[PDB]
Formats: sequence, C-alpha cells, structure tokens
Amino acid sequence: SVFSERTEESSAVQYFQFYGYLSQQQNMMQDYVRTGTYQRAILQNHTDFKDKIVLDVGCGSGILSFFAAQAGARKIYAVEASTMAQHAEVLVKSNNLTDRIVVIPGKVEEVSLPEQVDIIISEPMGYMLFNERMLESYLHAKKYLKPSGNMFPTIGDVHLAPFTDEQLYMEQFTKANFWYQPSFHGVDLSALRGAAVDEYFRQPVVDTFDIRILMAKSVKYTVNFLEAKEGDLHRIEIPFKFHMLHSGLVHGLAFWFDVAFIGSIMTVWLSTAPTEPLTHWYQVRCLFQSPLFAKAGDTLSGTCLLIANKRQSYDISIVAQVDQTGSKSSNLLDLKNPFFRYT
Amino acid sequence: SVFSERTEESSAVQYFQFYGYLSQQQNMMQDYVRTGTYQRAILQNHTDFKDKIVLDVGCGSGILSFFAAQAGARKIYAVEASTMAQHAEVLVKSNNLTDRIVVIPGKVEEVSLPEQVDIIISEPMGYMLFNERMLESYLHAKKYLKPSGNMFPTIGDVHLAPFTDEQLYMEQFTKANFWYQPSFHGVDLSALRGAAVDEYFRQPVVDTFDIRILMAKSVKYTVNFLEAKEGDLHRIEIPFKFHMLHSGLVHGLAFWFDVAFIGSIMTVWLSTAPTEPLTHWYQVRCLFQSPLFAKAGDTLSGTCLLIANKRQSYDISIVAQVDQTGSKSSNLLDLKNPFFRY
Amino acid sequence: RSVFSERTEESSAVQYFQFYGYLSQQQNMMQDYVRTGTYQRAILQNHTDFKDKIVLDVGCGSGILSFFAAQAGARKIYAVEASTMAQHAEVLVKSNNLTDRIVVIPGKVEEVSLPEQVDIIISEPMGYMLFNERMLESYLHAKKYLKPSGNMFPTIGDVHLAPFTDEQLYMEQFTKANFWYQPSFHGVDLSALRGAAVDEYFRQPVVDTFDIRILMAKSVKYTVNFLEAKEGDLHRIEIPFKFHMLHSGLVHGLAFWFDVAFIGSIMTVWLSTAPTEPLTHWYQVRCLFQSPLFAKAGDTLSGTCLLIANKRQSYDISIVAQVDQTGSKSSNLLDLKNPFFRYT
Amino acid sequence: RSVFSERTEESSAVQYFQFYGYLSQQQNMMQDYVRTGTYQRAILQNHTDFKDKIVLDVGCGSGILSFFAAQAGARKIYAVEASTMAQHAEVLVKSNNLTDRIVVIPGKVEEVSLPEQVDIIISEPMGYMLFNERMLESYLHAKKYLKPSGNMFPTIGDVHLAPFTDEQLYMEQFTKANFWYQPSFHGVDLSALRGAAVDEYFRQPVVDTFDIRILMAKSVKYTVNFLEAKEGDLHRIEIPFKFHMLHSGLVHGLAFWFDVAFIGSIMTVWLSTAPTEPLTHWYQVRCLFQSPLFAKAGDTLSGTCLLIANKRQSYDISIVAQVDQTGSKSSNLLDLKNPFFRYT
Ligand SMILES: NC(=[NH2+])NCCC[C@H]1O[C@@H](n2cnc3c(N)ncnc32)[C@H](O)[C@@H]1O
Ligand SMILES: NC(=[NH2+])NCCC[C@H]1O[C@@H](n2cnc3c(N)ncnc32)[C@H](O)[C@@H]1O
Ligand SMILES: NC(=[NH2+])NCCC[C@H]1O[C@@H](n2cnc3c(N)ncnc32)[C@H](O)[C@@H]1O
Ligand SMILES: NC(=[NH2+])NCCC[C@H]1O[C@@H](n2cnc3c(N)ncnc32)[C@H](O)[C@@H]1O
Repeated sequence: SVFSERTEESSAVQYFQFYGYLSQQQNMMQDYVRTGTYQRAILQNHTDFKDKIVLDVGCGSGILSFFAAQAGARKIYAVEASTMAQHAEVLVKSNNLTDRIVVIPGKVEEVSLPEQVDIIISEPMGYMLFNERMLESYLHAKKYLKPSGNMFPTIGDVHLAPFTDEQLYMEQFTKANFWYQPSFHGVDLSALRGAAVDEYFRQPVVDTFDIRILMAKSVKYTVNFLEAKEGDLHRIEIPFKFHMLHSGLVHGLAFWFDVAFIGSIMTVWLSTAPTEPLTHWYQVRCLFQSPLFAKAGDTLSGTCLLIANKRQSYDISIVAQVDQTGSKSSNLLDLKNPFFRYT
Repeated sequence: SVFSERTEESSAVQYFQFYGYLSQQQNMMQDYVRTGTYQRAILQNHTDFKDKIVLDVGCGSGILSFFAAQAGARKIYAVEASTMAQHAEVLVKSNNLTDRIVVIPGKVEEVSLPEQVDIIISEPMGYMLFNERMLESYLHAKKYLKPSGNMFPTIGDVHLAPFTDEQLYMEQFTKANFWYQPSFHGVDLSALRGAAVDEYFRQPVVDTFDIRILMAKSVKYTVNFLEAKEGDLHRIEIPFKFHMLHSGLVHGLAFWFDVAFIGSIMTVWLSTAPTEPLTHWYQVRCLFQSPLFAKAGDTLSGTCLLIANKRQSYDISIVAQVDQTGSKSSNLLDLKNPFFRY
Repeated sequence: RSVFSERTEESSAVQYFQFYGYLSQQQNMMQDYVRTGTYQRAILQNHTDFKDKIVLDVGCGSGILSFFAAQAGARKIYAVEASTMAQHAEVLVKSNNLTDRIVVIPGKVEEVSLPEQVDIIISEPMGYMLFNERMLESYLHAKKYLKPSGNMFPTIGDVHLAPFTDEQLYMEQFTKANFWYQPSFHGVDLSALRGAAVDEYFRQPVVDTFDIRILMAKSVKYTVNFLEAKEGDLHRIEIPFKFHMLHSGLVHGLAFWFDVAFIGSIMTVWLSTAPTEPLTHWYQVRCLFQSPLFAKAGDTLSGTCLLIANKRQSYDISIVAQVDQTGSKSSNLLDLKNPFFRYT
Repeated sequence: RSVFSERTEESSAVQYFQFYGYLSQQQNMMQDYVRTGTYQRAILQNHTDFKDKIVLDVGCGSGILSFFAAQAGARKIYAVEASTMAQHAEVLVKSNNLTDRIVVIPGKVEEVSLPEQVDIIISEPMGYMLFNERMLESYLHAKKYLKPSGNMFPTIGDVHLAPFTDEQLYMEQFTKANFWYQPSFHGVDLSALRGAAVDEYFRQPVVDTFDIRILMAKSVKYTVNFLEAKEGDLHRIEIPFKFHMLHSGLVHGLAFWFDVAFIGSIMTVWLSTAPTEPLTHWYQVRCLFQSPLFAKAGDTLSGTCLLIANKRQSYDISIVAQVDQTGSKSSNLLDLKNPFFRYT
C-alpha cells in the first residue's frame, strides 16, 4: 500500500504501539487548546456537519467523531490503525451512538469505505506540523471526499523565525566537552569530542521560549489541505527572507505552526505560536552550526528543505546567509530523534 | 542466531539505535558509582587480568576494556553490536592500545573469536536487573570461556520487599481516573476506566525512595553467572514469604539488585539498594491495583514470575496474599515501558 | 390533620424534638455569640417595633429571644415550643420575674391555640443551608396569627451559592468510598458495591468553613421574603444559576451560605454566615460533584439547584451543572438531612 | 404482632434500621480489625463446626460473617438482615459466586421464616456495654431455628464492672453545667437551670477509653450463656457487686467493658474490649456517681447495677453503691440510649 511503500516496517510497528496506549490518547485529549478548539470549530460550524457524511482519519479514542455527532452528523466513519480502535468502539457503544459512528480498524490507505463523504476531520499535526507524516494520510483520504467537500483543518501554516539564544548554543559544547579530557578514569576520550558535537547539533530542540529571543517577523509556508496532494509533502522547500528587527547573533531557526478550520459559518484558528498558551506540540528550534551576526534592517535569506524519509519523519536541511555581509551557515538535522529540553 | 530467534526485529532496531548515541554512553559513564565500582573491581583484582585473554560483551565505547588493559590484560576482545563499535575503535587508536584491545563488531551470539578467553567482563544489568535480556547474551558468551574461567560480575542478587506509599498510589490512581469522566466535553469515557487502570498499573515505577516505606526485610533471589544457562532466564520464578514488621497498607513490591565481582584478591560489590548511594538504575516498584492490609507479625506470601518476551524485556506477574486473612492481590506488569518518576 | 404531622414522618419528629430537649444543645446555640448577639442587637435597636406590642416567638427553646423582646418592652410574648425544653423556659420566666409578660405555650405552632393576634413574629428558623429542618414552614405557618400591619424577625433570607475548587476535600470523600473497591477484603470481593458507596458518600453535604480563595466565581443569590412567602413555596425550591468563571481549574462542587435581615422600623440588621464573615455554628455547606467539571476563566457554568422537601424534615437536593463552552455536564443528588460534619 | 415489634417503639426501629442501611456504618464495623479478624479466626480455626453445616447469620449486614462461614466450608448459610443493607449483601453473594451456598433473607429474625433448622448460629450483636441495641435478644430468639446439638458463635458473653477514680472526668460535668450559673447572660439569669443541666450530663454514660491505672478494684463479672439464656432473661439484668478496694481514693463511678468467647470443637477464641486490650469501636463505658465515695484500700464497695430494658432498644441503668465500712452511699440513673462520646 501507499503507507507501507513509504514507511519502514520497524518504524510503523513502534509508531502504532505508541498510539495504542490510553495514556498517549489522554496526553492529546487533555490539551485544552487542541481539544477545545476542535470542538469549538465543529460546533460553531454546525451547518457543515448537520445530516452529513463525515470521515475521521486516525480517530484514536474517537473524541473528534463524538464532536461531529454533537453537530448533527448523519453518519461518521472513524478509521484507526492502532489497537485503540477497540477502545473507540467501546466508547461508541457506551455513548449509544452505534447507529451514527462506525469504527473501522485499519490504515486509511488500506481500508475500504463504502461511500463518499461530505467532510474529513482529523488531527494529524506533529512537531513543526509535518513530523510523523500523517498529513499525507489526511490528504490521501480525499479519494473518499466529494468534489464539493471540505477539510477540517482546511489549511496549515508552518512559521519560521530566527532566534538568538547564547545559552542554548553554548549548551551543546558544554555537554560535548565531557569527552574533552585526557584521563577519564585513565582513558583519553578527546578523540570523540567532534563526533559528540555533531551528534547534538543534528537534534532539533523541543521546548518553549520567551518571544524576546525572536529577531524577525516569522516567514510562513502554507499548505491548503483542500488543494494539496500528498506528494507535495515528500519534499517541502521553504524559502525565507527575514527582515531583521534586532541586531545580534542568530543561532538558528524556531518553528511553530497554525491550522485553520474554514467553515461555512466562521473560521477558527488553532495556534502553537510562542505568543500563545503552551500546547503539547511546544515549539522546535534548529541551530545553525555557527551563529551569524545580523544588524536590524539586514536581510537573512536562505532555504529550509524538508525531505521526507521512511522513518515517518523528515531530514531538515537549513541554509542561511546575511545578504549584506555574505556570512553563511547551515545545518542538517534529523527530526525523528529530537532532544526534549522542556522542564 | 540465538539473538534473532528471541528478539523481534522491530525491538532490536530501536534497541541498537538507542545505544549508538554518544550521549547515552556519556550518561552511563557519568554514573560514578557504576564506573568507579567497575574500575575498582578490575584493578584491585589485577591478578585475574594480568597477561590474560579477556572478552568484553557489549563494550559500548570500550571503557571496561580499557580497565582490563590497565590491569595488565594481554588481549581483550571487545564485542559490540551497535554502531558505537566504530567509536570504540577510535579510542583504542587514540589511546595507543591497538596491540591489546580488539573491537569485534556484531552480536556476541554471531561473531567469531580466534581463541577462548580466561575471563568475561560486561555490564549487562538493566532496570530490575533483567530488563533488556542482556544477561542471556552474557551467559551465551560462556561458549568462549576456558574451563574454570571467571565472570565479572560473578553473581547477581535480586531483592524484593513490600512497601507503603499512599502518595505514589494515588498519583497513578489519579492518572487513570481521567477515564472516569462521564462528560469529558460531553463524552462519557467511564467505559474505558477499567482498561486505563490496567494500563497505568502495568508500568513499573523507576525512582528512589526512603527506606522507611519498606514494611519487611527483603527476600533475595540469586543468579550465579558461572553456573546459570541462558535458558534459566526465560522463566524466572521468585517465591517470597515476608514477615511484616509494620502494620499498614501494602501498595506493592520494591525491587533492587546487587552484583558481586568475586576475584582472586577481593570481592567487590555493586549495589543499587535504597540504603546505598543512588545509581542510574535507581530502584523499581510494582504497584498493586488495590493495596493489601497487614499487621506486624503477619506473613505476606506469593510468587513473582518473570516471563521473557521477544521485545527484549519481561512480562511480570505478582501474586501475593496475607496468609492470616486470605486477602489476595494479582497484578501484571510490562517491564519494557516503565514510568520514570525521579 | 395538623399541617405539621401531614408533612412529617412520626419517626423523624420524635427524634427531632428529643434532640432539642437537651440543655446541652441550648448551650451550644446560645454560645454562638455572633448569633445571640446579633439577635439581641436586631431586637433592642428596633425597640419601637416591640414596645407595648404583642409578640409570638416560634420555637423559643429555652426562651432567649422572648427575653430579648421583653427587654425591648413587649407587652405580651407568647413563646411556643414543641419539645420538653418548654418546661425549662417556664422555669426561667419565673426565676427572671417575667410571668406577667412571657407566656410559654407548649406544643407545635401548627397545633396550639394563641389567645390573640400578634404584632410581630420572632424566630430562629434557619438550619444548615438555611432550609434544613423545614422550620421556615412553621415560621410562615405562624403568620395566621399576625396582624395585617405585622412584621417578621427575620424579615428576608438570602441563599448564596458559588462554585469552588478543593482537591483535598474531593479526594478525602473519594478515598472513603474506595474501601468498597477492594477485591479481597479478608478474601471477600467488595468491588461490586463501589458505585453505591461513592453515591452514598457524595450524597452528604459537607459542613465546615473554608478560605474564600477556593471560590471560582461570584455567588448567585436566592431570596425568600418571609413577609410574603407562603408555606407551599418551600415544598419545591428551584435555584437556577449562571456563573462567569473568574479562575480556571476543576470545579469540585458548589458552596452554600445564607444571610438574614431584620428589617425593622429603625434599622436593618444583618446576620451572615458567609465565609467572608466571622464563623457561626452554621458554618458553610458544600455539595461535591462525583466528577469535577473543568472550566476556564471566562467560561459560563449554568444549571439548577433544586430542593424537594421530604417528610424527614429536610430536602432532597439535586444539582445539575454544565460548562456551556464544552457541554461538560454534572448531575448530583444529596440528602441534606445527614451531612458530613468535617469541622470536627 | 411480632416479638420485635411488641418490645420496640416504631419510631426507634425506623431510625435504628436507617442507621444500619448506610455502607459507611458497615465500613466502620468491618474496618475494626479486632472485630473482623477475631470473628474470621474463630470461624476458620473451628472449621469442623462449619464444614458442610447449615448456618444462620443473624443481622448479617453486608454479609461478611456469612462469607467467613463459607470460607470454612459451610453447606448452606441463611443470612438474615432487616435493613436495606440486605440488598447490598445479595449483590456481594452474587459477585462472589456464592448464590448456591449463601441465601440472603431480608427481614427481622423474629418475623422471617427459615426453610430448615441449622447447626450453628453466628452473629455480632454486641453493643456498647454489651447490651445496648438489645440485639442479644434477637440472637437468642433465633435459637428457635437451632438444632438440639446446635452451637452459638459467640457462645458466651461476660460484662465486666470495676470502680474507677477520675477527678478530671467528674469535674468536667460541672464546668459544662456551670454555663447556666450566671446571673446576666445577655440580660437573662440562667442560674435556675444549673441543676437540671448537671442532672442531664450525669444521666449519660461516657464512651471513651482510659488508663487502667484509674481502676480501684478487680472487676466483677456477669455472664450470659447464649446456649442457655432466654430472651426474657435480658429484660431485667441485676448485677450485684462487692468490690475489695485495692487503692484508697474517691470512687467517681463504674467502668464497663465486655468479652465474648467462641467455644468451638477445636478451640475457644476470645474477643475482648477490656482497657488492657487494643482499642475497638466499642471503646469502654463509664457511668458516674453524682456524688463520689471515699474508700480506703481494703474497704468494700457493695451495691447493685440494675439494667431495665426499654422500648427504645436500650436500657435504663440504675447504680447504687455504698462503702460498707462507713455507710456513705451514692447512686445514679443513666440512659444508655444517649451516651456521651468523649473519645478524641
Ligand atoms: N497529531 C499527531 N501527531 N498524531 C495523530 C495520531 C492520531 C491517530 O491517528 C492514527 N493513525 C496514524 N496514521 C494512520 C493511518 N495511516 N491510518 C489510520 N490511522 C492512522 C494513530 O494510530 C493515532 O491513533
Ligand atoms: N547496562 C545495560 N543496560 N545494558 C548493557 C548492554 C548494552 C550494551 O551492549 C550492547 N549489546 C546488547 N546486546 C548485545 C549483543 N547481543 N551483542 C553485542 N552487543 C550487545 C549494546 O549495543 C550496548 O552497547
Ligand atoms: N435554629 C434551628 N437550627 N432550628 C430551628 C429552631 C429549633 C427550635 O424550634 C423548635 N420547633 C421546631 N419545630 C417546631 C414547631 N413546629 N413548633 C414549635 N416548636 C418547634 C424546636 O423544638 C427547637 O427548640
Ligand atoms: N453489633 C451491633 N452493635 N449491632 C448489630 C447490628 C448488625 C446488623 O443486625 C441487623 N439487625 C438488628 N436487629 C435485627 C433483627 N431483629 N433482625 C434482623 N436483622 C437485625 C442490623 O440492621 C445490622 O445491619
């Protein structure tokens, strides 16, 4: 299938074991920003659900399907590939909705749905939006969508901004300098210091931060889920040109995302920006290998190229340069193995 | 091979990729109790290494092989299945020990060695001793051991004792009662409340605690690595009979372990007991879904049964009863995925 | 055929009036100096409402209120009491040389026969949460003896309710019920009754005080005008509410207190049991939800508190609360007759 | 119409069985480890008295004693319970897969009908001072279903009486009553009720525990053999005493506790509430003399404790004692139904 062709088996096994846990479903469900905003977007756009056919992609415990039912949906198809499908079907029974919600265990790329739907709902966003590559399953599901159908979320925006954080940059070398000693219990470890440095810099840093470290208005890359094909997410080239608002050393790029539910009554926004209350997505920061000095008014231009891999994640190639000086830096990171720094 | 037969490929991929990271090596090495104790065991028993042939199973970055070299070993075969083996070779060259330390990439169950060895060294202990099933690889390597060869460590003791800790119990209880809500955003979740309790209490709790929470002296279960066969670790039955020293609620069993290096000069112990300085092993507690009440003088009887699984871990079954009252508790735990609370 | 006996089970009335026959209970009430001092102040500072007047004292007990009315110059005070405390009242009236002014009349106010209509009724009819003991209905029944120009002391009653957060109290009651969760109590599986245990424990309103910082929104107020209300009004009391949440957190239930006003000709005197006021023997009352409701600052928590009077001289309380933004709903039933006294 | 109804006022019975309809009261009794542990040990360690036998459990409550009988291998257990707790007991019989061996029979043991005679009766009927609640009479009444060989668990009951000295406890009665001895409480002279307040406090048996060093003489014992006694024997209980004073001092009253023995074929097991044993939910009971009695070590304190059963499921207590060497005499009349719980 499409899913298996693009996914290494070992990665998929571990992936669906993770989401088979009720504690991980709970982790997502008790994030009020995530769960409250979905519910508010569905109910406030009730005319998009009333007496409609709905598809829920990766329903998990089924919480989003229940919101669709609260909005008057005629029939809801909830697809779930992990063993959580058993629990979702339990809740469908206990909430007396067996005539409205039909749980379908299996992968949305492999299961067989009977009819076309009026709207697809799903919560597939991961770290910097694209991690886990579930947006491709979300877009793949549009084979079941009527031509005049809708998508919730309708659009996703990933935001990129430069940041200064001397502490974070220096932290990488303080850790790596563990290896820079000539007699650790009699052993000279210093030959691995370089490898240890490179290891740390390949890890995106997941945590939050104060917005005062941002040095320029963010640049935005939009994916319209109603127009996009899943092939558009195999290679995502995000050019950026930052108009520096502050002078200082730029240590890397910070990432966050927004999604929007463009309904017939209104549009509702779910944001994970650092100017908003913290969510379980946090934010993501990728360091440059060497910082770049930029004056307020200078332009920092470059590209962020996200290349999908068979581990359900991305390799992140960043290239940046200060146009007015030519000073240039770069980095190559592995989003599948981030460093969780939040405390 | 023996390894692949007992290991799901998905688990082994994740396992050896975890141990390919230099940051994890730094973490183990910075456990000063662990590193310092291993060095002392080896150097103070230098006669067991002087001009000997050594095998280091799962050498990682190679630190134990360097200790063997410092103690006078003639040749050290350092086996390592992860990509950390290439980093081990770098250090061997940078420390000018190419004539004494020979890294052998691959699994100890698959590689070939040119000769038998006088002593096997390794650090195979996971959480609760048995996690990761590395002890089976350690014992498997005895096929390379000369008759009357030595093992470092030589024996391992598992200790288990009943504990009381209302705070910990209610902490896990609270996490599961999320699925008790009859109107989470209008949705009745209460039908999954049983499943959630089961899931949350299958997690062993990895952290330290004060010794005063323990309600009886520990029971010891000993594995003699010189005699044990790897088959002995597929199903481990630990009977226990505790004589309660205090009255109160028993919220479960606490686990720790000691290993001894029984060398020709002196015996050196590495302990993870709560009476001893903290290590990266901490201690492990398996909670009961419902505690048992006991009084001082009562006997708490039962069995702890560890069934090894193909995910390089163990399924744990604990059955316990207060003999005087017939109050029984039966619990199942998945050691693979513990809850780190420290 | 008496109004009282028609709404009261015999077994409840017997225990009720035996309880109030004890002098130790009278001492406890009298030693609430907020209560006793505020009553005296409301009467004496409005002495013109009593001077040369005819007074009816409903449920006089040992008779303290009738003595306050005599100090304010009442011409005649009929002191009605249905317990055996009426005999101790008589002793005090003689020993205080007031036999010419205070006439004890033993019996239920719904069953006795007063010699004449009165200018003012005084009573202390407030129980826990105001309504417990259904004494307000005897107080209002007594208006059949009140002149058209007559007054009532107290004149009005305000019930206040507000949502609160108190994880320790919730877990305290939750733990008690968890005993019936044991699958092997001396080898016996009790878990099948765990549901019934939780229902029983959370049926108990909690009587004690608390810090005002646990309250999550401004109180809603329900007012009873004793001068205008009729007995039948108190059979079914419906209190809708809509709270604008001022803090975020888990709503564990609703807290209740009450105020009464003595609206006299000279001044209005208030007796309050609010948690912002000095503590009285009424304390405050909290009704716990079996499952707390999560709310955000700015959300609305709406619903109904409904009190259905029962024949055990108390009320069946049903509370339905709902977070409007999320539709998270909580329904609860409580038995006000048998609260949990948590203050000790 | 029934033995129970002819000796119990309806109002008292209504309140009595409502009390035992609460799971919290069952929990309180079940969590007394001395009570529950000792019954289980007495039943299991005499398993031959139960193995494949027919058993009657009088007032089973939640049914715990019946489950212990089943653990001991009983063939058939009839568990009789008059309160609504009988519905909960049935739930537990089902959930524990014992419906084939335990039959819950809702009703009063004096009014139900059993299908057959039984080999042994089990029950926990002891109240405060052993006799409070008068359920020993229901226990004895049940012997109409017992076989000639049948046994009783408990088999015998001993109530113990001993004189004590406790200045603090005695004085405390006047400290509390002297609230009324003031001439102007908010203008009112309360002093005329001080004597009535004193009398009220002394009528209450004091329920709490104490140091054994307050006892002034070895206890006297009154025994009820449950295999032999009849209901009527407990309507008037006369306990003579002649204490030989071990210490000199003022005797302020009599302390009461009790023991019971399960006399089985294998062994006898004792359940004791004596002040020398671990504390139980029965505590101990002390009845004051309204005037203490001075006695020297070696003197004799002689008198009688008369317990007269009443229709409120309790006893009126009449104690009279005198020091034979001096003639100084004292007495008291106490109401066992309304004890004063002093324990903290
Ligand atoms: N926002 C995220 N970071 N992750 C959203 C995961 C939500 C649910 O989608 C399920 N899921 C993921 N991929 C698929 C798929 N191809 N088909 C069906 N269910 C899936 C997964 O098992 C989980 O229960
Ligand atoms: N103290 C522990 N918690 N675990 C000790 C074993 C872990 C180390 O041994 C390596 N290792 C694990 N299994 C094997 C094996 N079968 N063969 C070779 N190396 C192995 C693994 O890659 C890592 O370097
Ligand atoms: N403040 C309270 N917490 N409860 C209300 C006052 C209680 C007093 O009124 C008496 N009382 C209660 N009901 C009645 C009645 N129907 N008629 C006369 N006295 C009564 C009762 O005997 C006691 O002396
Ligand atoms: N140890 C005590 N201090 N009291 C014993 C009461 C135990 C149980 O006996 C029940 N019970 C009491 N009297 C009776 C009776 N006549 N018939 C049946 N059950 C009864 C009562 O409802 C309660 O559940």
